Amino acid sequence: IEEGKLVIWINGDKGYNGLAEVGKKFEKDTGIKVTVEHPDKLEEKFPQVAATGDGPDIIFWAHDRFGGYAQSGLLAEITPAAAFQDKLYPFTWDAVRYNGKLIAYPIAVEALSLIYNKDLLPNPPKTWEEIPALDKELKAKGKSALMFNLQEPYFTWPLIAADGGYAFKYAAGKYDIKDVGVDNAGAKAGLTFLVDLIKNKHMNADTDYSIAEAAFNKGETAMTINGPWAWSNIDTSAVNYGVTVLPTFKGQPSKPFVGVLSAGINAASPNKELAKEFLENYLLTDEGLEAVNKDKPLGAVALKSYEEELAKDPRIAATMENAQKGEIMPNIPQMSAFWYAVRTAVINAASGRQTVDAALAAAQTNAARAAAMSVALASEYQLVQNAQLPQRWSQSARKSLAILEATARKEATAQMEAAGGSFCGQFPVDPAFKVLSLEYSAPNPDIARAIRRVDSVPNPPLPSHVVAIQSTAVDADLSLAMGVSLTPGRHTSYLVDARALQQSNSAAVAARKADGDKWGPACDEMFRGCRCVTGQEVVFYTAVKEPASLFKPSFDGPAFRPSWGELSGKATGVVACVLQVPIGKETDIICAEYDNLVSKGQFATVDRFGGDHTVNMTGNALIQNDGKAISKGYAVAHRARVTSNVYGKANDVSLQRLAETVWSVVEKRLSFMPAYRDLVITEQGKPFMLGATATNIISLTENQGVMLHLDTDDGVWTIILWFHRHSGIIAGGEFVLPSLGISFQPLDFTIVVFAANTIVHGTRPLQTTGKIIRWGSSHFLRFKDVNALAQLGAAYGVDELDAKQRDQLEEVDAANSKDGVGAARRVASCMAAERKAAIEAQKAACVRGVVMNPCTGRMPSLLFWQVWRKPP
DNA sequence: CGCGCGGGA
DNA sequence: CCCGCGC
Ligand SMILES: [Fe+2]
Repeated sequence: IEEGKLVIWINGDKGYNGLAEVGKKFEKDTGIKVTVEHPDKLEEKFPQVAATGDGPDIIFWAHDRFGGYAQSGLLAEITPAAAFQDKLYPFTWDAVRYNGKLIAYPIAVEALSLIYNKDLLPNPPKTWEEIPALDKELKAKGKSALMFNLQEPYFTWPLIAADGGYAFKYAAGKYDIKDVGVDNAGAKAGLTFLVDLIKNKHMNADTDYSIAEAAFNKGETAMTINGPWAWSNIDTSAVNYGVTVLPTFKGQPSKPFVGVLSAGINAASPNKELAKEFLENYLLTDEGLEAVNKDKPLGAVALKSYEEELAKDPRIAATMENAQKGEIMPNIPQMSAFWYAVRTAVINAASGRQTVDAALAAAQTNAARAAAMSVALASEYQLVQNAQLPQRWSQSARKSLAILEATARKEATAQMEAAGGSFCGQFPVDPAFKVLSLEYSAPNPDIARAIRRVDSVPNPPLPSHVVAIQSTAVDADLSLAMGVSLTPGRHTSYLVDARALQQSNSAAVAARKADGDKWGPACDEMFRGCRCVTGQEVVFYTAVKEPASLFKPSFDGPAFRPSWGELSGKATGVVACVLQVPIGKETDIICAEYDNLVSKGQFATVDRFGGDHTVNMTGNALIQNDGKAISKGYAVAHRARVTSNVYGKANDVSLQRLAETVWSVVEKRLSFMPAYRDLVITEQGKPFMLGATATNIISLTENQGVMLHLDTDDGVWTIILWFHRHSGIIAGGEFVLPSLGISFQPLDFTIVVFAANTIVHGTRPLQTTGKIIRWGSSHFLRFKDVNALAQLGAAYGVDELDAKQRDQLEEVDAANSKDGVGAARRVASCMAAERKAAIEAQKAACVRGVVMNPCTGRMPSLLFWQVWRKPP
């Protein structure tokens, strides 16, 4: 975020061009440019980007999300003067309070109202109880009294709450998540009246949003229930309509939920006081809200002076009236427990699957249980973020290891002189040069061997934020504290400043976007500054300074005393390691499994990043797109377990060996890897990993470049390997880590292990001469699949998934033989809906395959941070 | 292999 | 919209 500027995020369905005019008027008076953007998935994108000290200066969203944001410290406490607070309705300030602190400015107010057809019904009923009689007369005329969305509890809640239902009890400025108000007498009476309407055929259990909107907008029903977002569509229709206060129930007002569109200030913003004056003196004025409202209407508004103007529209007045009779939507993440439980209960009470009593009793206990587990998971997550490696570090152990490392450096130097140079396999290694292209030979049917540097340039120097560690003492410090044990005397360790690492990450993404999501001239310019480490074994540690960010070390953790004073007040984590695997039995096994899975047709071909490149995938996916998928694997894997006439599990044995052999090679150098696996894979997720690894998906590419990118929904560390087939020369195709300032050509069997959702990376396009093929493959954790599979396991039994898969393949085929392609798709669609409903139930019970950040919905940015402190 | 159909969202 | 699937 740039100081001296203001960037605003607001959803695309709002008047952003009108807001831009307020910023343009702001830029005139003070010289501060205001940029309004409307990113997609704004509710998801803001907590992900704000948690890293980045993102907008101001966020516009429904107030209910902002308590979640405040729990994570993403929002600044706003400080309106008492005079300014008087300009806005009191209840709107209540909607933007967390922990007794104001955390946002209210802007607009929305709630459900009663919408009625003036020709069908000149005087709409003041009470719910009149509606059955009124419906009887309208039925005689070929109409109905009322249709509205019964599928979503947002729409049915006003009736359920009228006589006493509530979500979470509010007291002393806090929501008590132990106190859910779904099971009291008022809620029961509300839901009962609703189902009595259905039972007496006044309403249909099937009516959803689309059916009710189409019915009201065509003149078929006299009333609906909807919010101000629905008025535009009625305004194109022929219906003469009004908007009024919801009916009462037992003489009590219906209590719709109230959503307050609010502007909050990013905690990481350097422009807090500028954002405050823009919001107070420019937006929250009559002129300000007008400019927005003219673009797209705000509805009702929190600013009293402008709301008195808007309320001349009876639809606005009704909106604010129902809002003031309503229930401010609770601003805590545990509302998700509430929504799922009440949605289920209303659907079951309406269909007859449960009585009202049974439906609400289960919703009460299930929402409270789910809300509780949500808290337990959120506190458990802080423990995994702050967890420490088994302690092997000590001053005594540091020194012993330094001496061993120092001995090995002399051995390596001796056999370097004896041999005439440095080699990785048969490839001559010279750090003075950058390997722009290189030759491979294939003398026998084993893997092709890197033999000769062809094109080169002088090797660029390390960027300023990356420094090679010279000291065996420092090397031993980091090796013991970080769980890294590279080839003694034949590796280089680097320290990378965390702040500069983050900036360089941003510069790299900027370049890729400026190039048109491709390796173009901006990416090439970065590449020309990358230092080649081809043939080397290296590890990069990032050092985070103690806040006197992308990375979240716990500076309350145990501290070691570094040999190097410059580590003091810093925490280190492992962001990347490059290994060179000597060819032998393990590379034989790995290469053979890739060949077996290719020959047997077990790779699913897919395209990534649009059409950036082609990737083949295998492993324990769950492609929910495939309606009949109900077990681990791509569709080819599901089929092979049934159609094989030899051994149904053969490919699962092949995949486990493939994952475990790669894992084993890596674990020998990187002892933190099994600790990471043990820390983040749940008991419920373990059966859906490939063997005893943190890998569930394996990719495979063939002579493919990949644009620079961050992965997002993968694990904390990713493994990538390469191996070659046939002879030839490869130009380009480097793996590039531009935020670390390095790149390399893969040789006989190079592996990189790195933090793929945190370190930008990609692969340059290549040109080949001869038959040479460079095979690349990622082993990674794609946590969506393991979560959905862990959820399916809890619903049906882990071992029952193969039987379900078998049956579902069998009856999709039967439909295709009997009634053709269209019937088969109908059966698969029914299977998907059954599957979906099973997954949601288990997801609602907090069944999980991996531990995840509740705020970001992603895995931690790093693990196993070690704090260093050198007191004098 | 291309393009439709599809789920989740 | 997208490191699927099938005619
Ligand atoms: Fe990647």
